[PDB]
Amino acid sequence: QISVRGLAGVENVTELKKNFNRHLHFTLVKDRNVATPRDYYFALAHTVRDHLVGRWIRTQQHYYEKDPKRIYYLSLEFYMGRTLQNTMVNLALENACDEATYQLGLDMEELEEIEEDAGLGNGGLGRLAACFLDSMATLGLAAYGYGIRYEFGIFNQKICGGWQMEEADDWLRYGNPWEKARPEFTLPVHFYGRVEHTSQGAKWVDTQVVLAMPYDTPVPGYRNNVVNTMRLWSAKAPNDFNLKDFNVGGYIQAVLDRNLAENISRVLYPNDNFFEGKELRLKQEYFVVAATLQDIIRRFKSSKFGCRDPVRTNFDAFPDKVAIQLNDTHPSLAIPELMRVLVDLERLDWDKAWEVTVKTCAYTNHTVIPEALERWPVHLLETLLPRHLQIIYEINQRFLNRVAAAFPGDVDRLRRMSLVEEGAVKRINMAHLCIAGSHAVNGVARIHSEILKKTIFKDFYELEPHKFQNKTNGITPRRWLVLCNPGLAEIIAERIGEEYISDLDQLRKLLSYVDDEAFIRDVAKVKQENKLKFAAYLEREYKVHINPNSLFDVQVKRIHEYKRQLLNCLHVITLYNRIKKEPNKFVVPRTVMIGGKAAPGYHMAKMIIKLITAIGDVVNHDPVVGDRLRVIFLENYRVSLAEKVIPAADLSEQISTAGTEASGTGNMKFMLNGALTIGTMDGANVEMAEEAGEENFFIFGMRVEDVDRLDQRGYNAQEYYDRIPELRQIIEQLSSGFFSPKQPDLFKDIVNMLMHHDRFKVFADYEEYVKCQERVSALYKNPREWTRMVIRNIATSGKFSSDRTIAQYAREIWGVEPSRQRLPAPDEKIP
Amino acid sequence: QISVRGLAGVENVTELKKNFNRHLHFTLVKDRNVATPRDYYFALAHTVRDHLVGRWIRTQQHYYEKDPKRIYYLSLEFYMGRTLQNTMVNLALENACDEATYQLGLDMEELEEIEEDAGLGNGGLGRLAACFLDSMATLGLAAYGYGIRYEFGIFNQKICGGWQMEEADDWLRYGNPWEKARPEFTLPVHFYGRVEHTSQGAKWVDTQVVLAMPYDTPVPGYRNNVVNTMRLWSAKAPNDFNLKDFNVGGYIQAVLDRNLAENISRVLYPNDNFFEGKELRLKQEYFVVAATLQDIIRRFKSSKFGCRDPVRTNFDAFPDKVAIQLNDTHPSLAIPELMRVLVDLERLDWDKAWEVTVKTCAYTNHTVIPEALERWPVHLLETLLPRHLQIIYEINQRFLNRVAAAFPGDVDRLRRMSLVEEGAVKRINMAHLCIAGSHAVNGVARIHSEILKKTIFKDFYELEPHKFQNKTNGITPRRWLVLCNPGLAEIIAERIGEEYISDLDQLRKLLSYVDDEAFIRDVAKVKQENKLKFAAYLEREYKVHINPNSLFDVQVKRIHEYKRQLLNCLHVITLYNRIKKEPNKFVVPRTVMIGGKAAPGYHMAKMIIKLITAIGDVVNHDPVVGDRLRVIFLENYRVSLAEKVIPAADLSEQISTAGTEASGTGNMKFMLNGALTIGTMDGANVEMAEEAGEENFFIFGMRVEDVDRLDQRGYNAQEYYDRIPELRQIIEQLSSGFFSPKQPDLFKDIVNMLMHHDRFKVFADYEEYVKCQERVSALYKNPREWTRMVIRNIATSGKFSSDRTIAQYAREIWGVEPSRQRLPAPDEKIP
Ligand SMILES: *Cc1c(COP(=O)(O)O)cnc(C)c1O
Ligand SMILES: *Cc1c(COP(=O)(O)O)cnc(C)c1O
Ligand SMILES: OC[C@H]1O[C@H](O)[C@H](O)[C@@H](O)[C@@H]1O
Ligand SMILES: OC[C@H]1O[C@H](O)[C@H](O)[C@@H](O)[C@@H]1O
Repeated sequence: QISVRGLAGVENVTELKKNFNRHLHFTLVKDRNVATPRDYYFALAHTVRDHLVGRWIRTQQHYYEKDPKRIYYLSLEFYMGRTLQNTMVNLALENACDEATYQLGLDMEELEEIEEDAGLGNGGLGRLAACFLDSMATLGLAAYGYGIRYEFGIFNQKICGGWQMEEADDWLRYGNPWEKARPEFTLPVHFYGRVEHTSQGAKWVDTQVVLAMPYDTPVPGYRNNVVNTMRLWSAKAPNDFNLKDFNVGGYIQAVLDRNLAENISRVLYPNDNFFEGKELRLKQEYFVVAATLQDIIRRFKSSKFGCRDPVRTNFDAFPDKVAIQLNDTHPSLAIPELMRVLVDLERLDWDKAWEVTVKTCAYTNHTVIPEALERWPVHLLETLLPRHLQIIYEINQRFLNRVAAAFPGDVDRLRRMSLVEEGAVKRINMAHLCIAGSHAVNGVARIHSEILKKTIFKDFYELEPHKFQNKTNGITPRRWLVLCNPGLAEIIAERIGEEYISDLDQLRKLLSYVDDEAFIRDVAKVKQENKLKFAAYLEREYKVHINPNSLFDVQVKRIHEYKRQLLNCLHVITLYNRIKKEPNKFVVPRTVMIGGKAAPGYHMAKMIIKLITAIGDVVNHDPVVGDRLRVIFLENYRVSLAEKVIPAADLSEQISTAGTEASGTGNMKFMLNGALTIGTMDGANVEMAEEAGEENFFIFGMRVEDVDRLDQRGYNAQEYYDRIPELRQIIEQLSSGFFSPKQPDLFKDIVNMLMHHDRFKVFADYEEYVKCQERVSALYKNPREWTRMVIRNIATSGKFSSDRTIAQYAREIWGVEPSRQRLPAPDEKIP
Repeated sequence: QISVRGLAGVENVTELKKNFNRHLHFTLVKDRNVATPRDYYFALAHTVRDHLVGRWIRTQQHYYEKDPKRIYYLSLEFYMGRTLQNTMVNLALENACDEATYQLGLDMEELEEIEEDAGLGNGGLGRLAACFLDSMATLGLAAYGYGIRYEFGIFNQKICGGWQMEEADDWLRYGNPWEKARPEFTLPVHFYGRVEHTSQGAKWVDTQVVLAMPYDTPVPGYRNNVVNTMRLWSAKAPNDFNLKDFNVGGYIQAVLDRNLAENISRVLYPNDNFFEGKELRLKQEYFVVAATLQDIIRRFKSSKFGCRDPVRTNFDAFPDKVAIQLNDTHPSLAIPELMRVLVDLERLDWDKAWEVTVKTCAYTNHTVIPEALERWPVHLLETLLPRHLQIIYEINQRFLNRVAAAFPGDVDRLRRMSLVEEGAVKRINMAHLCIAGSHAVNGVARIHSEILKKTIFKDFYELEPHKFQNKTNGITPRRWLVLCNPGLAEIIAERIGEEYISDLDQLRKLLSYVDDEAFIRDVAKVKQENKLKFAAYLEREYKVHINPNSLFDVQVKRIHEYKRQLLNCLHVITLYNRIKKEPNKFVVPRTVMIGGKAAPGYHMAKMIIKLITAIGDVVNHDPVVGDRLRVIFLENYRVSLAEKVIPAADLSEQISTAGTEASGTGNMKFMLNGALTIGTMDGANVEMAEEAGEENFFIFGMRVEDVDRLDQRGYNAQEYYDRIPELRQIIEQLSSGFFSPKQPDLFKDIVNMLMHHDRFKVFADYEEYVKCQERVSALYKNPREWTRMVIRNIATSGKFSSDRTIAQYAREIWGVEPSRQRLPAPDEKIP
């Protein structure tokens, strides 16, 4: 018994070894004597991909025969991570491949580490899209992920001298065994041009043509023979005009300029919760909307309609056949674009086309911070997409009339609700477009959904209350438990069975073992084993040593002023300062691991990375501290690293100023993997504590009320500085170079900011946070009672499955029903 | 009996059908109901490539075990054409695949047409390299083709309004089933930088790094189980400095600028026999030399030396293990580069390193016209490659001293021989570098080799006569007979057997059937069948009809003033004019097909294409002419088209001014495919007539003597215009717009040129050429005697095999022996 990673059966280990050898010779064109671990990794990736082309082809032909309502998940990000082990888990192949490669004399685990991550996402939003795709295929939905196939994903972070160095992520350098290019299905996307109003229609004329080429990646559900499709577009120059617009320039130059159109899919924008109004971003945005909508209408034009039905292309049933989800406002151009095709090209009247558009679209909002909001300058939309600016002015014109009629005489409302913002440069507010042209708008945790209805989209909720919904986020139990933490899934599965992997509410049944002494030791034992293995990985891939017997205090997520890595930093310096003061007083030892990426242009986030490494230089070399405290910055945090750190954490840091994190999902990953949370009543932390009970959680701080009371009052940090000696001491340590000796003024920007422009009021939660941290160390010191609380969190985390989330989107926004029904085998077949 | 395209055996047609179906499902991820002809083409290309990975792997391990002298053929061009049928011919797979796909219900021939050509060549030089690679693998040589993997090959030509329109050749748009990327083996190439002279060596410091990534394509020999390798390099940005040279620009821009380094392999230069001194061409040139030489020295450092031998890396045996052939001066930077590594990096003294360099390198010259010669400006070499300019000045310094010592006091010689040319801008003459640093220099036909020794490299021949050699070009009997013309190879094979495919001298034995009446009808019958099939292809892919019963008069090659498409044009207008004069007088009917590509910037060549289409507009629409004369411009001439036209020709036009075409190979292709040649005593036409006897050939014109007598005299075209009424009439037809009605002055440049600056003296051969053409029509009118002459040409064409050429390079330049010895099977094997 290795774990329940499937049967390592006799006819099938022999099958896998035969095919491994076919692909090393025939695919890789290598022989055993010059094959490296990477060639071995590829022979395995190809052998495993062979088991899902069967199911893929019959899942796709199936939706064609039966023709269900189809769900299009449009996102500019998909943060997939590595795909070999996930595919093995979902096909029940993991133990047979483990035995087979072991027989070939190889370590599967060594080979798995060779796979480069698909890092086509920034953080939270992109990873929600990967967890969503997994759950839509597990629930049997005829669902399609649609996005851009970026050839450079999020940069790989290097720390040089304590500073982040960004370098290009050439994830495709060696190939991608999982995608299937589909150049047969390329589609044109148009840019610039102008509009001729001619007799029976506006026409978009004189456009530049970029071609969008598909690449399909299979999305397997968990053990049900459904393999859905993630289609990702590549930009390609036409070979005509990008060459045959003639009369001198140069032939070589005309060919070399082809990579002007192909730059559109070259690199992801590295910004998490921050809007950059660059023209290339808008081009990326129109490009995935333009091409996706052609693929969508094509499938509807076949359906059972391009056969018969009423016979007239009656777009009336388009909403009963199509649901498109907008993942944030990044694909909001899908609303004027679907209006353009229907009015200009299919020739429907405005009001029929508008009824159809709003009934098929729906919008997920992901943040309330204002700098994250997309507000595109009109002179940009004007130049680039002139017909869509006209459709946005007419949507706007008609929406505000509906507002006028309902709130008569309320003239500030009208200017407030406008999709057009006057000012310095006029802008189009993409979030207002999405509520006007969607039938459902949702937030991503119950508090955030309430804050949208009460603050940011209040006027919109008073006008159309029925659109506003909530759908709390989730995580997939398959990568985020079964795959990163097989030890924990075994000891759970020993007691309650394996049906919980697709029914996570069943973890409630673990609550009757909260006093079972074998289970308490087992739960404690795997956390000890994970702590040992990450501690080893650390000296392997990156180190100068840690202590597995300390509390592993970890905060890993994007670096942001609202997620508050500086509040954690202030806490760490307190601990150091107190044991410099009382050296021979025992304290619970901690390894505090802080990791994440800062966007290239966010100078404060880049300075926060420099402060964490500077605290670590001092703390990790004090001889009086010894092993009692280490501070480690976790380099190049990404999906595959999160699969390693989150099993080995004891304490989860979820420290954002109440009202700023819309949900968070890092927090959920840590709850089913046996970590306890210290956190504010923010995002989904509220529903997590409500699920485990506030006594099984360490909440501190200001709630949203208190944040607004303080803002009515006026936040003044000098008051905190004046009343708290310990906090006072830290700041003057920063301000004199204790932490930056050669360069004493280095941290003047963090100090100036914290003292004078702290938007997320870090000092207001400092006392309650160090006092809360005093209570978790007290519980760590009582192992039996830490593990019984941990068992309260694991057992109560199944609400937070993305299968719960997807079944509610499916039921209350998409109008389709989940099915955990196994599709009729893979079995062979050629027709 | 289909033809002798191999056995369509029982266990093997079932084998091929099984594998076709495996790849359509598993590789293509398609099912029979949505698979197009292209998906079918790919299932076949993958099934056939599976039969040569076995042989490839054992051919490569073999040279490793036995370790022979290895031949590196360095060329900036490889004009490969399509590779499926060729591979099928060489593996004896053609009939089994024909039966197998027929059983699957498909037409192999329809699928073969779907393959896009690998057009990584311009014409003559690049196609010689593809014919050379075929013959080196058929003769069992441990040989490597080395070049640039261009992603845009030679442009696809469109005629719009009679004008050439150039468009990009995206030959990889759909994939290439034949290459195998080898990113594991990438190598750095350095650019710009500077030289520090430091204590014990010059060092090239501060360089930009481009990475060269290999892609290997298999080269199968004819039926012998040898599969050699064509390695082709791709340019790739490093992800460090092309990003981590820091302090503002932009992160997105730094990633988008990666395609500055990757532009180096983006597009072939479309110039045939013309030098453009562009910096990107030099970068292309240093890049294939830099990376190839690293791969070469690596293999020598293992050999049996990196095991033992004397034990010291004694580069003395480097010439006994390495031979590199330079295909024209385009890889001449291989001589200062191999000196740089040996002196600077391996630290040999100058004179030992120079002895080794000259003993391993050899240079093929391909043309005597001066504008084709590479003469790179010193300020270019200075900037880009500063260490190599220093090595070229020291090679030069020492070479001219050897010249001084041998020709004492001859000071004009010294300036004449110099690798450095003073003048307006100093330049480095790349051809003089190649003779100074090569042990053999050869030309490509016996006259051209003599003209090199007598005119262009006379000083160099007086100094070192032993270097100058001749190696007349050849064509491969496999694509150029067995593959384009299976009908002709069958009727030959019926009489004399199949050993001639690798022993083409055996075609002499056909001479005893010159009076066999069955053979005369058969030879005539396949030419009739080919004429019928190209005439059909014409209305299929491109037309408004031709007559298969006319003489197919075809001139297909690059458009150039020296290859003289205008002399053919003058001839065509004469024929038209004479039958406008005597309408009811019978003449032998002709379809004259002129095709080829003009380089983008060669305005006269582009105007010659416009004149041929304008003659065709008039001639093809005269009702008095009827079918007696049609003029057709053959669009987008390339390798796969040449495989179609050359079997269907009756008359081969090889009309270049004596002394300008160094060899020609189009002429050889036409001699083994049953076409008669009208031609001047130029290039290899001389050795062809000498092989078939001048009575079996239609030679006309000025010989080289006469060209030089006329140049001593002074060529004056007005004299020709004054004495020949028929030629006079044509010119004034051009000069008044008979051929360009709306735009009468359109052809003033061709007339002005012909009259005043004709470098290739088109009018001097006009009388003798129309008079020679009068005699071929007279023989066409006597079918039995045309076919008996045709049989004199086929039977005597085996000198012109590239296997004869390669066995003489091999013996008299490379020092290795051919072997037609079948390598021990494909048979399976895993070690
Ligand atoms: C889940 C995940 C995130 C989201 O974490 P939060 O705490 O919600 O900000 C970001 N990055 C990675 C690699 C993740 O796996
Ligand atoms: C062989 C070949 C050439 C060379 O023809 P020449 O008559 O020697 O100039 C050029 N183009 C193609 C496509 C060829 O096959
Ligand atoms: O919705 C997925 C994630 O999107 C964004 O990253 C939000 O900041 C985060 O709170 C949320 O959980
Ligand atoms: O050597 C191959 C060919 O190279 C060049 O194209 C020459 O012009 C031609 O005469 C020769 O046959």
